[PDB]
Amino acid sequence: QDADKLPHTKVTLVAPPQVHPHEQATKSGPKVVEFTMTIEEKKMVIDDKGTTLQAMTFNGSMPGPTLVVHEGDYVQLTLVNPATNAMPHNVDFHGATGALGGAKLTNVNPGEQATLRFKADRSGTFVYHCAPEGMVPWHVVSGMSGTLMVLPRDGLKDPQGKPLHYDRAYTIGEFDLYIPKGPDGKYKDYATLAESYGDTVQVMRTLTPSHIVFNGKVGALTGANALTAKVGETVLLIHSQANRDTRPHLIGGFGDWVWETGKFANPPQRDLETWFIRGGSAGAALYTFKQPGVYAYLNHNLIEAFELGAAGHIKVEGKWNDDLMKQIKAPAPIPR
Amino acid sequence: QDADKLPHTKVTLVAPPQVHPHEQATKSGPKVVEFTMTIEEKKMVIDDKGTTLQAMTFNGSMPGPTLVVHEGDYVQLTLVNPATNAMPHNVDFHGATGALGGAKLTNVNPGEQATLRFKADRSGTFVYHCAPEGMVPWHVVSGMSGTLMVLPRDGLKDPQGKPLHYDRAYTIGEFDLYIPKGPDGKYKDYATLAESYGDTVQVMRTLTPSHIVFNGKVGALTGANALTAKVGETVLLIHSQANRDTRPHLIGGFGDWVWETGKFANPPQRDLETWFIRGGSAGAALYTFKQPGVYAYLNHNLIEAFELGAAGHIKVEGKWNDDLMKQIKAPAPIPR
Amino acid sequence: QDADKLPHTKVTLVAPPQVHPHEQATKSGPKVVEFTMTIEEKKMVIDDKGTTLQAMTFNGSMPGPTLVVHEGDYVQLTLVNPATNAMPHNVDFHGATGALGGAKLTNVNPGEQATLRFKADRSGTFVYHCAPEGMVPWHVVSGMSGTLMVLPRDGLKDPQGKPLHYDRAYTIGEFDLYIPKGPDGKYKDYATLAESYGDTVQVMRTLTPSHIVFNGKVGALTGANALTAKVGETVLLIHSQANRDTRPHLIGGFGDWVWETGKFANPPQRDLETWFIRGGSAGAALYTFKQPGVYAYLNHNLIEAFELGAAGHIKVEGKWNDDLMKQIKAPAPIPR
Ligand SMILES: [Cu+2]
Ligand SMILES: [Cu+2]
Ligand SMILES: [Cu+2]
Ligand SMILES: [Zn+2]
Ligand SMILES: [Zn+2]
Ligand SMILES: [Zn+2]
Ligand SMILES: [Zn+2]
Ligand SMILES: [Zn+2]
Ligand SMILES: [Zn+2]
Repeated sequence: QDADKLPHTKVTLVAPPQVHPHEQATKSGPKVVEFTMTIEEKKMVIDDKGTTLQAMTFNGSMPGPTLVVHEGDYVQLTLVNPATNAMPHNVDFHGATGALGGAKLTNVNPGEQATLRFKADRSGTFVYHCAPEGMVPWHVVSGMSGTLMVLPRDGLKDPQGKPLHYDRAYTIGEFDLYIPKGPDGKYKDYATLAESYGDTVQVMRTLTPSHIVFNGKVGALTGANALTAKVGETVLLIHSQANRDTRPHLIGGFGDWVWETGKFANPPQRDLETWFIRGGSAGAALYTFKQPGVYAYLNHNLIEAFELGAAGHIKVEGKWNDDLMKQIKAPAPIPR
Repeated sequence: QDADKLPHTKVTLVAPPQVHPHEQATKSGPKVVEFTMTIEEKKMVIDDKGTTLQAMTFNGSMPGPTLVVHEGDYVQLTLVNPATNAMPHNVDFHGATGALGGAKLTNVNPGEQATLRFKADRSGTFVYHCAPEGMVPWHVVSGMSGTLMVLPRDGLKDPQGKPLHYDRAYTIGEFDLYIPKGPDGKYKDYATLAESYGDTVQVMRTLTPSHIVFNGKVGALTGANALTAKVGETVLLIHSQANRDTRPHLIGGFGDWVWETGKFANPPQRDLETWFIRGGSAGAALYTFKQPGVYAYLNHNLIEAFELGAAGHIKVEGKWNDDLMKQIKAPAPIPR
Repeated sequence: QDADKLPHTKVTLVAPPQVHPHEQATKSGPKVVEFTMTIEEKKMVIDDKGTTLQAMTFNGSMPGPTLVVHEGDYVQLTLVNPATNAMPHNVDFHGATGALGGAKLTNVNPGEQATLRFKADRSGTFVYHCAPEGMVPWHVVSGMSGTLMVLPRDGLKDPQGKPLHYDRAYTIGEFDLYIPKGPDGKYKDYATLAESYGDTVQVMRTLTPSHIVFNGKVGALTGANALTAKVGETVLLIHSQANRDTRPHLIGGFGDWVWETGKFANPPQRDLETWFIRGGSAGAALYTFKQPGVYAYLNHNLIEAFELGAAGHIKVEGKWNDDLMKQIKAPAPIPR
């Protein structure tokens, strides 16, 4: 059970909100699963008013890509920090044991890379995030976090041990953003990442985000970019929040089976209307669509969702079921 | 199991904090349970300093009345929006499947009504709330939410399946209010509901409520309006919070059995000191009183409870039990 | 099962973060366990910038000491309020039944003491806190809270009933502080406790702490005062938050078994990355160290931890395990 001698497999990561191809239940034995991520600092437009964020990302996206392995596997990540970045970075896996989650072994300055291996000995969805000494919160709130999903080798199970399956998985990273405003009441636009620092820490200390977004920007998961599913399909919704609590809800849907603390050896709860993702964690919910149409998937602090940005859509195809819901009488004049 | 052919029964709703008469375990088979609610926009005094809220309610109260059905029943609601209101409304049931919880099928302008039917296929306490396109949070924080309680046909059960009963049920809706202040530091008083809109959204975006109240106003559940019980009686406390998290606590009491996520097919937790209601959900706790006196039932963010309003009282009659608690020595001079 | 006739034992309390010596599983039958606490109002330096807090404490510390008993025992506390204090105090045990948790029977003015006895009939970690009529939140946020740990007579158990043991226990009280600032942007320093009142309530109503600290001050559990353990040792981390939610996380570690709502008759959850302590409660986590080094134990709202103070360290001795984590390649130039 010595990793140096086990089979190694390289996985190509995909951008959120998709999740790379993977097995749920597997007959494979433990492997060393190798991944690579390249840090990209970049200015991003995060709303439809032209507001920018001096952002920091793993692999160019918020959140970074989800890495999927099985319980008993070893994660082996090569973390690259190009010379075109200005700051030092690292990675802290909440699914790993020791050395500040791997942060102490992955400190990389612009122009450097490092490779970390850790045993993924516990099943569940876990946050990973950057955590450079002296500026931990700034790197995390600027976009550096994603999820490691460690599946049970047997796939997911209900409280009685019955198999649970998903047909499609989506990953939603929710980001509380702290964009500074100048004395004119407009959001500041910085020329460099380092310029935004001091102002940003002052907004952070208020504990009041200027924006709260799914996947890098207001409305990121809407329009052409809406999530999709079909009636009859079971979706796994992974939701990570590395800094602040959130409370996911599917409008017109449910959390059929939910691991809100995100740890698959614990029995899931069923029939949830709204679940809770503790800041610093990732959780997962399964839902099997039974009705077609456009659903909203959102943080059910409704101010945070509708005013600040924490809401996406899921467009679902299929047949309407009047036994589950029916309009008996459409809107019409009150009988007088 | 076609609702069109099932027996229909009409239920008369009662104002919070009571809950309409209903059975727990029932021998009845599935029914279509019909309810009616009329929306009332009205200015309300919400504190004892004369502060007003341009409020929006279902049936004239905050929260709206609790509707009680059994798992497998169909809820059939007629939603009326009189011409004396100024805004359009709808209803989103978190206990319903599809069409944005029914909101898409219940859009009613002043002078209109509509009737929605949905299968209540999951047990638990669920929030219902208004959700008109473009102004979802304003309608919810202005007072439009209540609970749908779907009881298991067999009544409530503990983790081992033993029957649990309540003698009386109370419904507590907790509302985070965002009342604007003018430049003189006083809460603004508006002539119309529409006048309060813009100022209200600015306060909402700060995420800091001006007041947090149970059942429409500071001290609503105190004095003549305190909840009541007797030693030996088991109470079911339903607590809904449609927009913001809260953490209920009974001072001098416990959550004997609690479903904090509010979904009765999951095993309850026992002996809770304080439980947690996620914004966008309703939860339920059972407690059997063992001591008489005046208890406080509150949000245990104590600033939110004592400074902002989120606290009520329960006056309990009966005999004091010195085996559970006794004053050994009353306050007296320190022995010198 | 009449307490007046049972054996009485006096326990000497110890300062946080230690916990007085006690048994886990015990063959003892029910006892009356007697404790004494003396209230101390005192000005404390709470950060490294010279900021002071007009603090209020049980036994001179924040949090007050943890009291440990077994399920079925009676807690008998003598609460002393010296004449050198300026305010009246009391104590509300969340582990007690009736009389506002004992607050109604322990109102003591400066120069008085009182003795309360209550049956500790439920297992779990429970908050105790001061709660004087009319100024409940001020006394709690100024430092008056600690934990009562009621262990099952059989010791802690996992979800299947297997015994769980800890080798060492630590108690962490997390305090959201509301220090006023004057017009010059500097934290105010008061000559007396009563002087700080009005300004403090205004900061409290904003719901934004100026500081959030573990055990009375930024960095209290760091340096010479860091918690300690060894590889192979199982630690019990008790975390109390009497006013505000928090989300504990061990960097590079886990919550192997966690009772986040803190009530030991409920099955714990395993493998948690981050858990949640509801304001007004205490929870407990067990972790068996598997790697040596310096860990951080923190509130995983990272702004609250790193900017506001809610973070401590645990220094762990022992052997590094390259099978759990290994640096495959140290930071070095990117291959060109
Ligand atoms: Cu970074
Ligand atoms: Cu409305
Ligand atoms: Cu006090
Ligand atoms: Zn399927
Ligand atoms: Zn972390
Ligand atoms: Zn009864
Ligand atoms: Zn909703
Ligand atoms: Zn041990
Ligand atoms: Zn309390």
